Amino acid sequence: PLESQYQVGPLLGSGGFGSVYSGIRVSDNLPVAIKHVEKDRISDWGELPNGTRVPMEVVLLKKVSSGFSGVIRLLDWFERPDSFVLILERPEPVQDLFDFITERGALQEELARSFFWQVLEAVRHCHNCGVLHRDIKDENILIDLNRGELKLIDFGSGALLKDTVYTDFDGTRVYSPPEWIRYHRYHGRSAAVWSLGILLYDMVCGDIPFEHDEEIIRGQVFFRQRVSSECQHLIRWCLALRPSDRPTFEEIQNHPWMQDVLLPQETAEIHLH
Ligand SMILES: Cc1n[nH]c2ccc(-c3cncc(OC[C@@H](N)Cc4c[nH]c5ccccc45)c3)cc12
Repeated sequence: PLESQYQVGPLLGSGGFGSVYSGIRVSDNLPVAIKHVEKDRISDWGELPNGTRVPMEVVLLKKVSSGFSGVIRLLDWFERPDSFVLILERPEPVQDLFDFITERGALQEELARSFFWQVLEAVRHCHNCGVLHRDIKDENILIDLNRGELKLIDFGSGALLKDTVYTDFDGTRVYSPPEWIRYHRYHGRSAAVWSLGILLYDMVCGDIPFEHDEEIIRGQVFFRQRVSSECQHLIRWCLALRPSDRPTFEEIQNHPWMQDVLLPQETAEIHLH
């Protein structure tokens, strides 16, 4: 009985991911998000440890959902005749990174450093749990405005982490690496790093660097806003045309621009409150 266990609120959004409603856990008034996904619209199917056919996101969220708060938590899930229903964490107040950047324009590098660091930690946590997100972008990052903490959402395009090639991609085109565009194949970590490069650019420039496939393939980064030489270098490094020329997570976090990051709470008090 999910209809009586959660008090359904307003529809927050809908699209290829399905339909996401605002919710309240009747048990303790905990703010939740209720996600509906039709079985026909499900591309990747997964298997629970107890052996049960289920949406891949459920499998992935289970592997990542622990104490760490850089990833959104799967609280529960139900199966309906023609759909699955996911119950998720909901911060409040909240705003995603896309709306935040849209509203504020390009971010100050101190703020972008904090946000980007937190994303890196979240992505690093996912890969540790054997999970690849495959659609890292502002729109899939929630900001806990009160705590200054960022959270990864939407693992519906994700996959089990592996060391061999991926030949399928269902993330956003303009966030996809040139090797996907050219060869329809990529590797997990190097492709994630590319999208992280796209993400960082968007934070400090207020917009995406590449619009068309030809721009992605060319890999020429033009900066439309004032950005420090350190940050430009890190961005151009993440956006190296050859995957093996891109930095590891460790190299990104050891980068000179990545130093002296603010704490999430400091971030909130300075940039959010
Ligand atoms: C608002 C919220 N709180 N917790 C969660 C968890 C998961 C989602 C979520 C799940 N699946 C897909 C999602 O899509 C995010 C974007 N790709 C699309 C989007 C843009 N604006 C909204 C508003 C509400 C839902 C989705 C989107 C998010 C949202 C929330």
